[PDB]
Amino acid sequence: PTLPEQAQPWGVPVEVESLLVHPGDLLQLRCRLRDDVQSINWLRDGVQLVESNRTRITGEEVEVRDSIPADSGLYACVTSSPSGSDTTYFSVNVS
Repeated sequence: PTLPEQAQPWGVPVEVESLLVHPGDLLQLRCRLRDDVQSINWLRDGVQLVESNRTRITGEEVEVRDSIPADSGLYACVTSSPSGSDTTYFSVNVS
């Protein structure tokens, strides 16, 4: 009842997806999901984040189809439930 790697095999201690995107393109960070976590927070840079304009942040994956200064930092994804937390580290950097 849990999908720990429902994206790619990139579960590493404080990393996940280190990718560079050019100025005006699509960049994405896909987390995991299970009958445990219900809220997926994408900590942009180094703190919780979930915007909209340019970035369509879904409780499972965050897709930014523009990669502006906005994707200059670490997008660590924290999937959580009232009593559990799992994290993946997507380094997303704008070129």
